[PDB]
Amino acid sequence: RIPVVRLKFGEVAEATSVVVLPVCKAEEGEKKILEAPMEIIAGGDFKVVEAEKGWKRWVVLPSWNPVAAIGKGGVAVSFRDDRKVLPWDGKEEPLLVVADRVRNVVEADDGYYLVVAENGLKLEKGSDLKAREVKESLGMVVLVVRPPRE
Amino acid sequence: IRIPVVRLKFAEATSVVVLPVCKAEEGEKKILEAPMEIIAGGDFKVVEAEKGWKRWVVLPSWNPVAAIGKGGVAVSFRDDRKVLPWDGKEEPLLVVADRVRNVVEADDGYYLVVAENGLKLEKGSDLKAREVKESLGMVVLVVRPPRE
Repeated sequence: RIPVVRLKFGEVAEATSVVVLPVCKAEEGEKKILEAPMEIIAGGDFKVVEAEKGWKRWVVLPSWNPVAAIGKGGVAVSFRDDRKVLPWDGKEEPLLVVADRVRNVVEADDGYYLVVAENGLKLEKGSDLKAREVKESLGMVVLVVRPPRE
Repeated sequence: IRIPVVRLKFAEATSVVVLPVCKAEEGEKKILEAPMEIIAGGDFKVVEAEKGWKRWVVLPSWNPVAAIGKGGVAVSFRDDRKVLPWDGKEEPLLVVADRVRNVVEADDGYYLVVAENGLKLEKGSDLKAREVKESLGMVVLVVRPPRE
């Protein structure tokens, strides 16, 4: 299905290179997802990150292959629980979903997309969305991030 | 005569510190409006601020950087001559300031101060002689760029 990575306890501190992404909560809905800064350019000798819009919450992640590949339009969405979100098995834990809202249009049959559910926010397979005559989503899920544990 | 100066590289301690950023040329106006309560929480070290902010930097958890907590801010400089009281090397700088410790009280410490034209770092004792009671914040650490 989709690539999923568990962040190691203290992996961010030991990393050589890092990406920074705006954060959204599950409860706060679709509105804050769209309002989040789209153009996140990092430059200079200090790798200073400047966004177009002001933002409140942020996440620091190591430069994973598919994550750094996004550039413009990257975002991370928080979840309290992994059950009502993941299509397959969960483990009853908080979750971060990295999305590329630049390619929000459904085209990949095997890829997964962030969509507004009749209740909150869920993850859908492209083929299932195509069945419902749904073309535009909130963005394609690039990576699912799982928390450090013992 | 010298404040803690560190060259940036990518381990130092155990974690990481995120600081809101101000460009020096963009003025003191931005430095003061920058968010004060920059708290990282949850399983993922997700940073949440009081005010929304456009510029941010990631630094390793250096001893004097991690000690700040609230009021921490990083200040960009294109050059180091106009700012440092002693020797420069003609290069950009990040000046990490503790805006909580803004009151001039340490004689040997350096404080971030408004000049007529730009920003300066001034020695506490020199400020005290001028009867300058407040500054923009105490200079905690100076970050230099990575050496190629």
